[PDB]
Amino acid sequence: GSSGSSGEEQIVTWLISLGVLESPKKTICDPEEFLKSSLKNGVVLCKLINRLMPGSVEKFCLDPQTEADCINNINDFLKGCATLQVEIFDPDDLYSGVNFSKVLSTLLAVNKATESGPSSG
Repeated sequence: GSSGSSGEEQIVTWLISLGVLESPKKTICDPEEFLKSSLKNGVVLCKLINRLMPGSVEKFCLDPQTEADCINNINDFLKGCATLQVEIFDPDDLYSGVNFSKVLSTLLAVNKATESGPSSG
């Protein structure tokens, strides 16, 4: 079992390692839901890119109490993703939860682009 790095886990640990997501000591068996729900709000994504690149999000919602706030976050993040030129997704696929296969990927790429390759010089 557990043969092949799907991605969910990679993202769960990736975000945290950076310092945008919480680091729950407990293990998450079903990261698929924990993720979708985590990114749902959108504030988690806005902070992510912000760390990846200096000045990615002008201003996002830290504690969105209403929908209009949650959606605003997601969208923002996208504004920064356009810089990496990686697959994007709709604010409904994540907020509502219709298609996650795209949300997970969109992030997977960004993570690969960020990874520091050439160091010398």
